[PDB]
Amino acid sequence: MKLVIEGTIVLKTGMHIGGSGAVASPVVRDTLTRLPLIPGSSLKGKMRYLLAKELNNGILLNEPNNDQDEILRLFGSSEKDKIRRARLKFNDIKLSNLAELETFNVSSTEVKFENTINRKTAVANPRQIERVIAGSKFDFEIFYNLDDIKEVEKDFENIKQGFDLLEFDYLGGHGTRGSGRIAFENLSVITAVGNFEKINTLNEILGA
Amino acid sequence: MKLVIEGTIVLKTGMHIGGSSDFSAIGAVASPVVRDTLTRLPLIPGSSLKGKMRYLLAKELNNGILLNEPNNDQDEILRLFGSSEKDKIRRARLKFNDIKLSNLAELETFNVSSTEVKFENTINRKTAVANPRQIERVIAGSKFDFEIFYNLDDIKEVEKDFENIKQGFDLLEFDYLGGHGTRGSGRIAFENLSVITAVGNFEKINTLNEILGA
Amino acid sequence: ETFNVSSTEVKFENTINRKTAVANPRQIERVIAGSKFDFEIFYNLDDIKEVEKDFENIKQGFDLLEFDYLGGHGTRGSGRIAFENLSVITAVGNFEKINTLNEILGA
Amino acid sequence: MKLVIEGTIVLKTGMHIGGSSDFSAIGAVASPVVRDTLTRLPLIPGSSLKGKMRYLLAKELNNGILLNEPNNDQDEILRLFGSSEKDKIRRARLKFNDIKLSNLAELETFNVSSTEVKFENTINRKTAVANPRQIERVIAGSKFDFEIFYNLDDIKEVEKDFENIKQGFDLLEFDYLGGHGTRGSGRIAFENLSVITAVGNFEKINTLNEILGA
RNA sequence: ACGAGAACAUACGUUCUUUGAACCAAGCUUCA
Repeated sequence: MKLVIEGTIVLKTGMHIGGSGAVASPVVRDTLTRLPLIPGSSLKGKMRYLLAKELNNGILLNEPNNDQDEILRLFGSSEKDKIRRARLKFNDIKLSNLAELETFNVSSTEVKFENTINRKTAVANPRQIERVIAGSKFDFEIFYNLDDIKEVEKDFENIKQGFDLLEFDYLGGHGTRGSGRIAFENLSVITAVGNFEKINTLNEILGA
Repeated sequence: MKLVIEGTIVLKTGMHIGGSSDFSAIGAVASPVVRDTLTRLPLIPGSSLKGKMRYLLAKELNNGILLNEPNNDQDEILRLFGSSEKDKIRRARLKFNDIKLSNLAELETFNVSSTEVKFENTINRKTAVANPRQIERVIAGSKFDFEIFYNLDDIKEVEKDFENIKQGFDLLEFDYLGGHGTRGSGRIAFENLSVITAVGNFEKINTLNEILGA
Repeated sequence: ETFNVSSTEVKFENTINRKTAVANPRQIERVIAGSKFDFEIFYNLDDIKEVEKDFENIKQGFDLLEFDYLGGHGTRGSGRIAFENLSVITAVGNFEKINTLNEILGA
Repeated sequence: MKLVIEGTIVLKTGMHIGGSSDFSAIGAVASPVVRDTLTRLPLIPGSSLKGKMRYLLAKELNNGILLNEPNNDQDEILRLFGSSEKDKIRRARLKFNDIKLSNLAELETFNVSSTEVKFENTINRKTAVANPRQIERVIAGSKFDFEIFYNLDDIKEVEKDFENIKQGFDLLEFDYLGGHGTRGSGRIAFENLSVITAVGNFEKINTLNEILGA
């Protein structure tokens, strides 16, 4: 049995994922439709970092293969014997609200100008940062496959923990300097094929 | 008498199947996708699609787990994908073909290449430095027109076999096809799923084409 | 050789164990797609009352093979062929109805 | 878990910050203020607040002048605002956010525009002809809420960390925040410096709320 | 009236499992 967890990532401040024309530091985008994109690798990595740091005694210093059983069963592993298949399955997230952004007569991304005033020179050496704008939304869905009936409650508690841990941190790029602040909303879980018995408890421990 | 199931595998996110470290001096890009050797198109092998469908179907007929050898699968899985035992050896009713990229003209219409490169980190929690890694992927929205040959040898099993085939396609709808799929890539979807007959019309083809096109 | 490509390739396949989630690769030489093989098959005509049914069976074998593979790991991708330019010419002995075989095989 | 620093920065002098020379329409405004792009209202960047904040702490700890790059500042600043060494990178703990305007309605009650333009004349050499020019500031008295996030990674350092955050804010009321501030712009003042946490009430909130309420 | 007739080197097998493009950086300097 498999479950799908669907929500929205709304950008409270600007965001800037990725890099590598005649301009400095572009964002990583969709390659066909040129939409700004959250890579699912970046969302999975930041969620894994925050959830592994909170599901621990404070801080997190070891390799991702050496995490707790909840983290390793939620995000996968690669060992010579203790290899596990991940239960979460993240996806690349394209920009959903181009209609909402295009209503306000603003581009989906914009260029941020900022200096580095050297102290002994007091001269600007300016640089351009492309940022997808604030108020942008990103509809995601993560596929959760159910293997243990007695562990789906703890797995979903950890998933909600990772969500509201990411609500108090940023998502990629120059984050401490203004960028990256996100927030999660419209969080729900649905079943892929054939209804789970305990779906209401998951919608109420994930809808809070 | 033999049936053909034709459809399209559309890439919802990027898809990274395959790779040979090519001898040509390509430069400072690593980890390419498997390509067609003559027409220079990225390719979905039939072996990869067959293996992922077989794993998801053998996993789905479950209650318990899936941990066995492929030859000790469920008998419906052995009659769909074949088995090679010493005595209980069954011919595979399915024949997969290598799928190459179809809508190259439409990717050229939007003036963009057929495969792209995604830059990807791994920050080590000791040192907090990033080591960038180039992973060549196929652009999402690319379409891969496949055809699988179904040879029918028992009328009393074909409806259950196509029920299981549609279930395997549905299990691929909520999983990924090849490569770094847990990190975003690999997500596919099946479109235009239809069945046609090779030669000589099957009489009850409508129930197969309506439980495959559901 | 116009495309600066070899006559043959190599194809990589893994095998994911379901118990232990680990892949062991293997390699297969394949002759690449877009390769063409000009063939000629010789038929000797013992009896004219059976030649049309024989050629009907030969074309049946050819398109039956066109919906199957030709050797090797054909269930897992490879092997798919397509016969083209199928034509019949008589070698020795003038055969009075040769165009009917040329159309039952060339259809 | 984490504890945030809610607050409100207000302007006692018309503040100038940011800039662009756009292709579409310059208009009768030279060097405009940086503004938020969707909500179209002005914005203190978190980058600007971090840069001026760090420059003032650099004026505070090693006093007077420094003539030094900001990757080799004092070690508390390397822990707080972040640093990138050769391979042994010492990470940040202090995350700023793009500060945008909150009190739109109480300026709309008095029919006052959110931003301010002034006609800054310039008298040249003894020929003595005015050289008029227009700069765009934001009106003094406008309020700006901020929510600085603070990861707790040392229990026995958050005392000194919040005391030097208050020392930096205390050094920032006696300074401008960016722009043409040297000739009468940019002067700020802090108010309503309330601290709340994400969950719980651990790593005691009372001492930090008192040392930011001082 | 060919050391020859008959005979698919064929069957089962995911190039797959790990990982944030991060960190360092007042659009500022002289303008009645």
